[PDB]
Amino acid sequence: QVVRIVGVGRTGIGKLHKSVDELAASALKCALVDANMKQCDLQALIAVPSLASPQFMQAHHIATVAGLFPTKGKFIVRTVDTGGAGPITALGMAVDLVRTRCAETVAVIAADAVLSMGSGAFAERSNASLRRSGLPEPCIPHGYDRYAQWYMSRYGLKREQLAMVPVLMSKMAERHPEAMCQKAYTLDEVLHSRCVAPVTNLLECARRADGAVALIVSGEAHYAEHFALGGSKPIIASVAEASGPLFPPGSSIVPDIFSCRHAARDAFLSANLNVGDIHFFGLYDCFPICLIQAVEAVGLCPEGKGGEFMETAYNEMLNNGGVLDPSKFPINTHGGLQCFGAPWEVPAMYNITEAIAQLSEEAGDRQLTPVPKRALVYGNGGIFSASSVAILISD
Amino acid sequence: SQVVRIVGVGRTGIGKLHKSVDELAASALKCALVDANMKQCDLQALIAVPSLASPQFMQAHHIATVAGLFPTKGKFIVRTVDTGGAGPITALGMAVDLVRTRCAETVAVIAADAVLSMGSGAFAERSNASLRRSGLPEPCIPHGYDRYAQWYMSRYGLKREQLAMVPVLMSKMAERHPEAMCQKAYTLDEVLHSRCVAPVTNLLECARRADGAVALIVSGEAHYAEHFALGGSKPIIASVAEASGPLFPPGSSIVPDIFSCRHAARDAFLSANLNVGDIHFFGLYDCFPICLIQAVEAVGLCPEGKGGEFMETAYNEMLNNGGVLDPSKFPINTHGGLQCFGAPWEVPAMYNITEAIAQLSEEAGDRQLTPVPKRALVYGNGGIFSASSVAILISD
Ligand SMILES: CC(=O)CC(=O)SCCNC(=O)CCNC(=O)[C@H](O)C(C)(C)COP(=O)(O)OP(=O)(O)OC[C@H]1O[C@@H](n2cnc3c(N)ncnc32)[C@H](O)[C@@H]1OP(=O)(O)O
Ligand SMILES: CC(=O)CC(=O)SCCNC(=O)CCNC(=O)[C@H](O)C(C)(C)COP(=O)(O)OP(=O)(O)OC[C@H]1O[C@@H](n2cnc3c(N)ncnc32)[C@H](O)[C@@H]1OP(=O)(O)O
Repeated sequence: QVVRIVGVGRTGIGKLHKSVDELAASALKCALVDANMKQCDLQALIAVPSLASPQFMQAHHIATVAGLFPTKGKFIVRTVDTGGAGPITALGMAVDLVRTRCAETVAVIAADAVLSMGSGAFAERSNASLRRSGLPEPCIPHGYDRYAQWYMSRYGLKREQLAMVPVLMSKMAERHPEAMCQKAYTLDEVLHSRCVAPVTNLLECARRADGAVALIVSGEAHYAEHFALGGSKPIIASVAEASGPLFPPGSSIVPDIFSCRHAARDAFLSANLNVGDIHFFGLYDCFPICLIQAVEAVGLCPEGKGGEFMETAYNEMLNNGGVLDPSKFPINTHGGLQCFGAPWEVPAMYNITEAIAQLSEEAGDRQLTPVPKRALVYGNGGIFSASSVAILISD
Repeated sequence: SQVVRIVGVGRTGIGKLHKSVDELAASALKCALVDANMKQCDLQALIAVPSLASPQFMQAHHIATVAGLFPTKGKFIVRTVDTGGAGPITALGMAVDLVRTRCAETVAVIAADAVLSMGSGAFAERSNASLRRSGLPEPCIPHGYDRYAQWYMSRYGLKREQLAMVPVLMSKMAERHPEAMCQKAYTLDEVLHSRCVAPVTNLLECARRADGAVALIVSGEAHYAEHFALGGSKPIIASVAEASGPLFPPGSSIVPDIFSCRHAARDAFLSANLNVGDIHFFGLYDCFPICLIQAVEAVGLCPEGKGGEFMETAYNEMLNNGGVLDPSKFPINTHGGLQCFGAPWEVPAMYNITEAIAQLSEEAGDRQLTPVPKRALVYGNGGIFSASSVAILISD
């Protein structure tokens, strides 16, 4: 059965001074208007946890405070935690609910407020997320830093190639007014920015933000009959997942730890497509090593060569009068976690929303020509611990 | 499309174990693998539920990492799901889905907690914080269920003593299970005389805090037969269904459509192509008496609003049978349930499953139903009637 994303809604991004409940409720209202639906048309809701306001049975808490109950007929609610892979994991769960006929329509919601919560509270709760890892604080950046160092030793990845990631992302961010990064970085600025971990500087770190996104998923026929273009409500062609350890081993690490390749392969197989058929990529980029690993995993370049992929794109940007042409780097045209923003487990949602914009020819000055017919989105959780990949097609 | 079975069960003891949640989870999983005649490397997925005693970001991943499941040779899918006490059965349905879509041929489902060892102060704090914005007085969860019980008394004429009969019946079952935390059956007077917790809920009517963990291994029948290989000891998961309701009750009393167990039960029966008369064992979530009263109505063991009378007739028959509760006349929670077996937060719907397996395989001992049940229904509930999960297990 053909399943589509039929509604998208979201809040702004940044320091919003709103509760997580308020942000979630706003995003969902927006998504329902976008889908030409009302609350009573929803048959399920899936959410992911919040760091700023952790709640027991988060999805149920959101649904209750947002006034979805009482309901006429069946309503299935669930919370899932696969870290930043969560929004795409949930998307796959939504497809499953529709295909098994447990729910004809499904809301998927992610919301957080990790900028408004304050630096002290964020540091405490984000570091506590990695107890027993043995990682120095801040733990998540140090975890990714250890994998980056392994890459440099194993594959010859260069320090400057890591720093090129936020440069490229910032060039994309410039063409998105909502992106938190306003002015593109130079390579020198990134390398001169405050050190956070041995090979990770401040400008290479995911940008704390508040924000929420809601998606509505429905069977194609069901939607056509009741609620009444292809690219603006894309088909979810496939979703696949894979996993790895929550944190790295004390002693350096093996290639089979990385799970994105497995997820990507299975998503391509399920969709009956190859990398050459995909013309937009929304790839999780919490740190440069994540994006470098991602481009390899999805088949944009050979294993161990992701750093060189960045350098060629950087060099071409420099030779093109400092302009990063989207057609030569069809990745994260919104700016990613680096430069658009990162509300904890939310931002894989922005890969989906940017893919939809590209597919529907509504991406503006970021728009790819010709219009992409197919897109791939990738969510990552933990420290390369969860991989979720989906392929979206217009028709 | 494809037949999926529970091929391995493992669990720890129950009570005050003074072990970490990680340690309990790892032990349960090792036990389940031995029970399935499998090794770690034969697992292709792991689903877990959160712990109150040791909350962890990406709980399932944390457990899998500390337990040494990585590095792995092939694909391995890990996820944590939260539907409260409905979680173990929710996860069971997700495991079936992973097998049928061919994402994973084998799936471990794990629940672990240590809410007795964590201490009363910490438990009260974290359990009450679980219901922020509810407006419920402390302890919040008991008061939430208490409000629904009071509504039942006003709406359907449920009597106070009929609530108190639930733990009496459960304690009679618990007596015949050596692992159950309750070892001496209660009298009705003892329950009614016990310390008040909420307006119509006393201490002996409350879910019994405990530590414990359970692990299940789920696999396609053919896959399992080829590589690792009775029907009742490794039962078919015939169907799983879910439904939901608000996390906490409205300020002003409440409507019948709030309750979701009936919907979940109906859909599970439809998926399995069975009726209530085909089921001869019921493992029904019973965190408080009102939960069990609602459950027996929802699954079709008695009419709506009459669950209290169902308890009273069983109680009266027990009294007229020399104080002996005959399992064949009350084929429900033969282990003692959350009331009298024990309740490690989101774990105890696992014990409905393990008791169903024991009954189906004729390994339930002095609790054993005769004739041997061929089919069982298990029910998990989360929040305050907020999540319903129902599964039907059959031997063949
Ligand atoms: C969840 C999953 O499963 C997977 C994942 O997403 S992994 C990624 C999760 N997210 C993170 O790890 C967050 C990374 N960031 C951090 O840990 C911290 O922000 C940090 C260690 C980098 C800095 O912490 P800090 O010392 O408290 O500085 P912080 O208060 O954050 O920011 C200070 C300033 O730098 C700026 N800044 C911070 N990060 C920036 C970035 N990436 N780019 C540009 N500017 C930045 C801010 O604008 C801020 O300005 P003001 O002082 O004027 O407000
Ligand atoms: C999570 C979901 O999604 C759905 C659900 O499961 S909802 C149910 C979740 N679980 C609960 O709500 C737990 C219910 N229990 C409680 O809230 C509390 O234990 C309580 C309010 C009943 C009592 O708290 P308290 O005043 O601190 O007493 P507590 O420390 O628990 O124990 C009191 C004593 O009586 C005994 N006792 C406690 N509960 C008992 C019970 N249900 N039956 C028999 N004996 C009990 C204990 O052995 C203890 O003995 P000592 O103090 O002499 O060692």
